[PDB]
Amino acid sequence: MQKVESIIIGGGPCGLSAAIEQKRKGIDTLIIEKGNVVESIYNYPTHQTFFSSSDKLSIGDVPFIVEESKPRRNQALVYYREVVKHHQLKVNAFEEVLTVKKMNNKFTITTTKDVYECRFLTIATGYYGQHNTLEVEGADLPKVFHYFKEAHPYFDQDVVIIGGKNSAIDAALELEKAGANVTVLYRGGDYSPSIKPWILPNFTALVNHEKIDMEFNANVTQITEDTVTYEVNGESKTIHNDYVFAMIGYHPDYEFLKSVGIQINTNEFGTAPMYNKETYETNIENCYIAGVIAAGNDANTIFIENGKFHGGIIAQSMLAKKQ
Amino acid sequence: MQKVESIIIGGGPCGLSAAIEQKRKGIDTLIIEKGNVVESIYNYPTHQTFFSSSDKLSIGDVPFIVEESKPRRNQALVYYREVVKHHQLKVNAFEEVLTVKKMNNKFTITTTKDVYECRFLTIATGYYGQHNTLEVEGADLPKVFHYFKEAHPYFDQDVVIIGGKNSAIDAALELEKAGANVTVLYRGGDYSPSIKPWILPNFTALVNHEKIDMEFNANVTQITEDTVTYEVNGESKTIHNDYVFAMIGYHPDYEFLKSVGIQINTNEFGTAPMYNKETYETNIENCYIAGVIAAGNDANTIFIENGKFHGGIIAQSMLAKKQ
Amino acid sequence: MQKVESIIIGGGPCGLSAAIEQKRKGIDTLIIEKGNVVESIYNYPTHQTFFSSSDKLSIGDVPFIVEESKPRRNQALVYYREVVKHHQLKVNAFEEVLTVKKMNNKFTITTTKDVYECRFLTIATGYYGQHNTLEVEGADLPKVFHYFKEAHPYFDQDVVIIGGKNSAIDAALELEKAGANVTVLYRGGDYSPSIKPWILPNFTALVNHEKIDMEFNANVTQITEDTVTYEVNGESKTIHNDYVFAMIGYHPDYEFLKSVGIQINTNEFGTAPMYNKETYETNIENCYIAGVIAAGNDANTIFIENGKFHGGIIAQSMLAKKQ
Amino acid sequence: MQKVESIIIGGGPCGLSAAIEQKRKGIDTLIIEKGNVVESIYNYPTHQTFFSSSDKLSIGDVPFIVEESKPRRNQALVYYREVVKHHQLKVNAFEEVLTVKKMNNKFTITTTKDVYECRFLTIATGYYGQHNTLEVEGADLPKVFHYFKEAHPYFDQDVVIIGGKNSAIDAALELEKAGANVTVLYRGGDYSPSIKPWILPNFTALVNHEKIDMEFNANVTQITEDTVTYEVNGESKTIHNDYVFAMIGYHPDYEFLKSVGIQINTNEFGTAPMYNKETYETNIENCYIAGVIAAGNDANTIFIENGKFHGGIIAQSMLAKKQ
Ligand SMILES: Cc1cc2nc3c(=O)[nH]c(=O)nc-3n(C[C@H](O)[C@H](O)[C@H](O)COP(=O)(O)OP(=O)(O)OC[C@H]3O[C@@H](n4cnc5c(N)ncnc54)[C@H](O)[C@@H]3O)c2cc1C
Ligand SMILES: Cc1cc2nc3c(=O)[nH]c(=O)nc-3n(C[C@H](O)[C@H](O)[C@H](O)COP(=O)(O)OP(=O)(O)OC[C@H]3O[C@@H](n4cnc5c(N)ncnc54)[C@H](O)[C@@H]3O)c2cc1C
Ligand SMILES: Cc1cc2nc3c(=O)[nH]c(=O)nc-3n(C[C@H](O)[C@H](O)[C@H](O)COP(=O)(O)OP(=O)(O)OC[C@H]3O[C@@H](n4cnc5c(N)ncnc54)[C@H](O)[C@@H]3O)c2cc1C
Ligand SMILES: Cc1cc2nc3c(=O)[nH]c(=O)nc-3n(C[C@H](O)[C@H](O)[C@H](O)COP(=O)(O)OP(=O)(O)OC[C@H]3O[C@@H](n4cnc5c(N)ncnc54)[C@H](O)[C@@H]3O)c2cc1C
Ligand SMILES: NC(=O)c1ccc[n+]([C@@H]2O[C@H](COP(=O)([O-])OP(=O)(O)OC[C@H]3O[C@@H](n4cnc5c(N)ncnc54)[C@H](OP(=O)(O)O)[C@@H]3O)[C@@H](O)[C@H]2O)c1
Ligand SMILES: NC(=O)c1ccc[n+]([C@@H]2O[C@H](COP(=O)([O-])OP(=O)(O)OC[C@H]3O[C@@H](n4cnc5c(N)ncnc54)[C@H](OP(=O)(O)O)[C@@H]3O)[C@@H](O)[C@H]2O)c1
Repeated sequence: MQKVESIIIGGGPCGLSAAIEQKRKGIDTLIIEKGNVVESIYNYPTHQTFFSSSDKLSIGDVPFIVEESKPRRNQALVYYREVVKHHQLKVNAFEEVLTVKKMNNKFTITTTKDVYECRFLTIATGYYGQHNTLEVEGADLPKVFHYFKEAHPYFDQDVVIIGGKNSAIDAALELEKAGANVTVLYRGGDYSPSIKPWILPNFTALVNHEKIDMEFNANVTQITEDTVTYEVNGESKTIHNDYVFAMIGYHPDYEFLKSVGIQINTNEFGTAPMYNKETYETNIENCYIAGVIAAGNDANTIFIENGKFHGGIIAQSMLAKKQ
Repeated sequence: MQKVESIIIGGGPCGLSAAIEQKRKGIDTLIIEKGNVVESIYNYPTHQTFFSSSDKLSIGDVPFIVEESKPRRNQALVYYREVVKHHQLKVNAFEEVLTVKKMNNKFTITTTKDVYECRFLTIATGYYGQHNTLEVEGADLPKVFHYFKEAHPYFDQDVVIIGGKNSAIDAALELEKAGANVTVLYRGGDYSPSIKPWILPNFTALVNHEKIDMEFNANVTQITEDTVTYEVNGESKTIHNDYVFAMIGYHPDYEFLKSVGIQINTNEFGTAPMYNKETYETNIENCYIAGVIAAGNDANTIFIENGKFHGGIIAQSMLAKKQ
Repeated sequence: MQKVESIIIGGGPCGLSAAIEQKRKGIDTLIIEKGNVVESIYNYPTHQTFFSSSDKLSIGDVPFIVEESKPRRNQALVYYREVVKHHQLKVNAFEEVLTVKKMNNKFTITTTKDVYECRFLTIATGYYGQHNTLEVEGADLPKVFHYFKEAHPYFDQDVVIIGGKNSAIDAALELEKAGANVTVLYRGGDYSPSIKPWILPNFTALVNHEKIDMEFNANVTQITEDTVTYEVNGESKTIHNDYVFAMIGYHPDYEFLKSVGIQINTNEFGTAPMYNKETYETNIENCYIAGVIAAGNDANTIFIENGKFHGGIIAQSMLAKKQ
Repeated sequence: MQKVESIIIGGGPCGLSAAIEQKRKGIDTLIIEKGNVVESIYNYPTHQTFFSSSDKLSIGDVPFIVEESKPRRNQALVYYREVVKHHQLKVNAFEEVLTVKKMNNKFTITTTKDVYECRFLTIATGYYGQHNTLEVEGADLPKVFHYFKEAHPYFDQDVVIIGGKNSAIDAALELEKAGANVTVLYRGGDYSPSIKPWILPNFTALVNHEKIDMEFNANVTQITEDTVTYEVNGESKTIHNDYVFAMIGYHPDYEFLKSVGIQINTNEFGTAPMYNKETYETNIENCYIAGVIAAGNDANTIFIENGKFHGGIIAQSMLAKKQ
């Protein structure tokens, strides 16, 4: 098979950051990535603009420099590739990790392509592969999406967005610009505080001009092939509808985490894996986590700017157990 | 059922132009589009730049104005949508025509959503949905694509491009920029003349700096999941290969075209459908074609710049038959 | 000399707008523009982003279409030229009007290039060309600018911005992004309400992170070659300083407006010329005004969006007067 | 009155490269830049696109990374500012060096702000600040420019471009897209080979579609207030003309080079300073040159790509001379 000192699952920004810092401390690493590096950013909507300036998205002392104040999706793609190039990272792409088992102070990794054995393990699988379940009648119709890519094809289509965070407001602005008839249905009373303060004004101006319908305290009750039905303050309303974007968030793959022996916890920030806040070691010895996997659900506690510092934390602890 | 004077199958640029021009002659028309309007352009590679200046893509008295010299893919999308808004065109999107039958002096159109009855029929389906077949061992593996979209995921992958015209050279530049190891295998003796003269220098410079492998007189003989084997002057070579981009062109849906009763016609121009060069009417009375479909095989006869003129021709002939 | 029915001083969007609508009524016009068309937009800062969507900046039967939400400076430049091209407008560029006198029912216009005589006259000279006078010691130093263009050359220079409106806040973000040490000195107590609600948060963040110095209740008292001295509620502070941006607003050339015989007003809200409100005719018979020059009495501002509608009103009144 | 070990005159890319390389070897450096860093690039036409990929513009191990194939002008500005920050280079901006004289183990440098005294001097003044003399009647009219910035204000004006290299060809394209009536007058027989091969096809298409006038073997004889008169193989022609773009090249400031005591000496290829090819030291001990100024006699061209390597070679010779 293959024997590597350390393996990292996930080549997102926090996984990449983990490999660099371990390499800086002389630990030979291998990143195993289900897609290619930073698939998450690759799957952003085409025109997405980050909300961090780009120095705050940079990892391992390769500067992320762009003329705009905030960088776009494709600039991050070009940046993180250069990071891999510059740090000479060993990346196994298009190889999904399917099973991890610990065996006599060693890990046994089974992927869709090979079998590996390693001493240190780092799970940076993030949360984007598992979208929250909608739970209304019709939530499985193919007209329902949990991801937004481009708005052009929904030109002159009656579209509904369920949810109220940055994904919801981003998609509605883009869909309105492309000629969809957009209805946002949000179950809260007022705009979520996590919508970034320099975006909400562009969205709110359009709802005031009767160009987008914004409904608060709205819960969707039924989705058919050509209608959506929602209730507001008890009152049920039914509107014609061609497509539904369920922008209701994501969550980590807990099945995968449990099957390696990692515990769920429920504490200050919700259901999170068990880990040593000071070193990021989990209950399974020599198994670390990095990235938004450490936060759990609340997609506003850990992003790239804080998550990229895990790797350095992991490196100190991994180097320490080298007596 | 549904009764319309005129139906146009295809909401690409040529379909749209045909609708405008018929409407200008007092003909009530309906576009039935399997996707949404200008799906073709919607399915271009993401960062694609047109080779036409943008005055030459403009249709139906809506000026296409951009600050760049040649427009990018997303600008055309914004533009063609506005064309539909301005000209109040009826487009039934996400509705594939499945069957056309002639009965008395009326056509009966069966789609995935309804049945229509019309006097005049205009097939503007273009050729991008039907790719030329590779015809080598391994062409059905999932590592073989006939459409290029974005290059990032092929970062650090060993990629082979089959073909020689603008699709191959566009995709090679984009894949090289994204850090792939690109090998172009072209069955010709020299660069195809139809590659645009302001792109080619960017390709050859990278070729001359040994950044892309370019092979002439090369025919691919086998594709396995991790190799490609091709012949050059009889000599066989086998190189490791992760993905294959078969940029060998596209062709009209001749099955659908025959199933309505239209004759295929062996010309010394490239075997195309039967049509009156002066009116674009087929062998079936009141059934016209417009767009690149009238070119047949070669794709250097009809593009948007001239193909957008069929509409004006067809409208005259339909008006001659009156109503 | 030269004899034209109607003359328009000013080829900004509102001057151009007046010409199109008068021409639509079969009235011959000539635009005399001190620069070339839309010089004002041309003298915007290089990277300036309009605050309107681009349909609200469109004039005269030419759609303003862009893929972004709000268009950039050069997109409007490209656009307003096509408006002139499409409407075949006579424009005499690089010709400043210096002198207007009434004799009979006829005007005699004296420019730096010719002498003109016309029946209808429209003064659409806007306000961007005459900056408010600073009125501090040192305001004549060459280090004092009343216009912002690009920020690069102020890299690692100590810069002061006088003012607190959109010009001041835009210029500060640009200068900070380019590495200047920026101090904004504003004579008010809080952020001006006219700062766009989607821009302010980016500025506010930089102030809170000590990347820009923001001083309220700040009045500048002296500018020397290498210091700036200001008072904050009376206490004097003096800082090292390399350049000064007095973004303290603009005003129409009222000198020119009186020198033809038009009364100003100065009343409560502001200070504007006399005009009929229903025709936009001034106290001088057959003398109209258009554009932001008409702002001042009314408790509203005039941007391109509402100001461009003057032209239509003007055309009717000129159409009533026949001739 | 101020004392530094080494001084570099010129803060363009090759000067900056010199400072980094000297700093890597422990030499105290100071850049004196008449403008701010990379003023030459700052004075490019607003929309200039480099012809180098951006890897080749990188200096001192700060990677220049951009999503597009060739970088634009403002990206080069953003990058070179980040190099100065990243290495912490001392740059005294807006301080023109007027005089250098040799005295003892020291140079005495006179600028418009101070006097310096140093051991090592590196003159990296480039050529973009000194335009070749036009030397025809009218070359001093204000309608004659030796620098191109933006094309919009020349909308619908009669423009003449003198020259035949990329500056002329770039300017013609930018001036044609903005609606000028462009006549390029070149004293040569055919297109200059130095025009980049992916740009020439865009100009040629415009010449062939009679939208730009291109005249070969044309020499300009007179510039009047509103005409230009040129001879083509002796035949005289006179055309109406509003502005003149003398894109006839540039040259290093050779007086300044002589006034320090460095010998210039012309050949084939041109005139260059006298210097050792292995150390880049001039005839004056401890006075080096860097950048395109070293071009002239070598029959080789010096761009940012090759010119940026002087600094390292110069650092060796300076370090060899020890302390
Ligand atoms: C539209 C949008 C905009 C955003 N903007 C910002 C922003 O401006 N700033 C910011 O800080 N954050 C932003 N984020 C959040 C950002 O995406 C995350 O914070 C970041 O990706 C978390 O890092 P990670 O490496 O943990 O996640 P990921 O990038 O998701 O890393 C997980 C990676 O591991 C791979 N993987 C998963 N399971 C397996 C498996 N079993 N085997 C192998 N590989 C596997 C995945 O394919 C993926 O590439 C944004 C998110 C979205 C959706
Ligand atoms: C990468 C790339 C770059 C190009 N650049 C240029 C360029 O710069 N200039 C230029 O002139 N051309 C360019 N082209 C070619 C351009 O796409 C064609 O000229 C043009 O798209 C043909 O227009 P059309 O409407 O005739 O066919 P299409 O554009 O393909 O439109 C046909 C439409 O019919 C729909 N359809 C098909 N079958 C059915 C059915 N049964 N029922 C309903 N709808 C159906 C399809 O979904 C499609 O939307 C480019 C092509 C590619 C691939
Ligand atoms: C940085 C900035 C951003 C802005 N953004 C927006 C925005 O997003 N949306 C918006 O609606 N507005 C915006 N504005 C305001 C906009 O510039 C004005 O509303 C607009 O210019 C009004 O046009 P106008 O035709 O009245 O006059 P102007 O545009 O000022 O044009 C007057 C013209 O007449 C010429 N002229 C003046 N005097 C004479 C004379 N004596 N003889 C001959 N010619 C003369 C001038 O040179 C000029 O070309 C912005 C302004 C600035 C400074
Ligand atoms: C339109 C255009 C496009 C170009 N595109 C490219 C391209 O794609 N790739 C490429 O490699 N090159 C390109 N060039 C050329 C490129 O600008 C030069 O290679 C580059 O400027 C060389 O830099 P340098 O280090 O010699 O110093 P320069 O860039 O020439 O400048 C030296 C500096 O010295 C300063 N200085 C001058 N006199 C004094 C003084 N007395 N005291 C103090 N400071 C002084 C100047 O202000 C200037 O900042 C282009 C040039 C132009 C005009
Ligand atoms: N720089 C950065 O850190 C950065 C940048 C960009 C984006 N982001 C993150 O990306 C997020 C985008 O939103 P998201 O896609 O992740 O959504 P999310 O955070 O999961 O929340 C989606 C919204 O939908 C509602 N919702 C959830 N489940 C629902 C159900 N079953 N039925 C009906 N409504 C439901 C929620 O209401 P409640 O409000 O009641 O929970 C919530 O407001 C932002 O919120 C931000 O956290 C971060
Ligand atoms: N510049 C651009 O942005 C751009 C990009 C892509 C496409 N386009 C336009 O879009 C259209 C289609 O693009 P395209 O370039 O993919 O199609 P194409 O122009 O037909 O290109 C096909 C290429 O593959 C080779 N080939 C054809 N059939 C083959 C087979 N059966 N087996 C192996 N090799 C084969 C051809 O060789 P021969 O040369 O010997 O025929 C040719 O080089 C054209 O109008 C094109 O101009 C423009």
